[PDB]
Parts: sequence; structure tokens; C-alpha cells
Amino acid sequence: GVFNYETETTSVIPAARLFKAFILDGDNLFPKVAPQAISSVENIEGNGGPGTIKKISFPEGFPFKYVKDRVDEVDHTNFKYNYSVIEGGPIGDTLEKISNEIKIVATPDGGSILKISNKYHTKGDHEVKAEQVKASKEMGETLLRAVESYLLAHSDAYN
Ligand SMILES: c1coc(CNc2ncnc3nc[nH]c23)c1
Repeated sequence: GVFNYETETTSVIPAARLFKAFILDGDNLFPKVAPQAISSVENIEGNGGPGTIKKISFPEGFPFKYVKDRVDEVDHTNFKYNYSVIEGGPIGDTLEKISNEIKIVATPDGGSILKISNKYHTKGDHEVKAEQVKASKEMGETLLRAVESYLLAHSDAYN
């Protein structure tokens, strides 16, 4: 079955720039700005569009060793990015996939709002716990804040 979770968060960075950095250049930025959260990102197959597979490794001591994520869609006009967790970590006999959608929207103050949906696809019917969703949110927020801090400090990056 599918369990749907939605959240929203804000950024002080304008949408297009935040999209170029946090979404389009995450493979590079995440291990650089948040090494305590992401040890490395490996491109396994594909050139960045639908179907591209990445292996994201976590630091020692984390609950999981890695996940493989697959790019589902990338909308460079409307700042939408869809990707799925397809192997590793929580994926296995109870959880087939996590499908995610991120949309970044401009706000008139010059920042942005990120709208995030996480859909957990379980085998038949087993149950997703608030704890697993929380952990995802916390990771996403750590990464956002680390990227935001970098973009604040490096004005010539991603313009
Ligand atoms: C690429 C990898 O992770 C992201 C961020 N998605 C995201 N950001 C902030 N909180 C989240 N919660 C679930 N997904 C989230 C983009």
C-alpha cells in the first residue's frame, strides 16, 4: 500500500538559485557542505534525467549504510524534482520504494518555500512509523540548512 506524508519548509534563498544548488548540484554539494550527514554520492547510471541512479552513502554510525536513489522527473521551469529511494537502507522485504516530490516556490520577500511529499510503498500492507518519516525530514532539513549556509557565504556560487 502507500503511505503519504507532506511537509513544508522555508528558505532565505531565492527559488531558482536554491533549485540549481540543492537539487541540480546535490551530488557535489551534499558531501562538501554536510559531510557529517552524507559521506559520498556516486553516479551509477544515467546522465541526470529520468532513470538516473545515484548511490548515497552515509557516515559510519548512521542507521543505514546507503541508499540508491533514482531520478524520476526534473522540471527546470517550475522547480520540481521527483526521485525515488529504490534500494538500500529501509528498502527490502517490507518497503519496496519511497517516491518523493519536491517543489520550490518563490516568495515575494526573496526567499522560497519547499513543499515535500514522501510516499512509502509497502508490500501488501505493513506499517510505516512516524520515526522513519521524522528521520527523513531531519536529514532533508540538515541538508537544506547546510546548502543554504554555503549559498549565503559564497555569493558567486550558482548564479
Ligand atoms: C535531494 C535530496 O533530498 C532533498 C530534499 N528533500 C527534502 N528536503 C527537506 N526535507 C525533506 N523531507 C523529505 N524530503 C525532504 C533533495
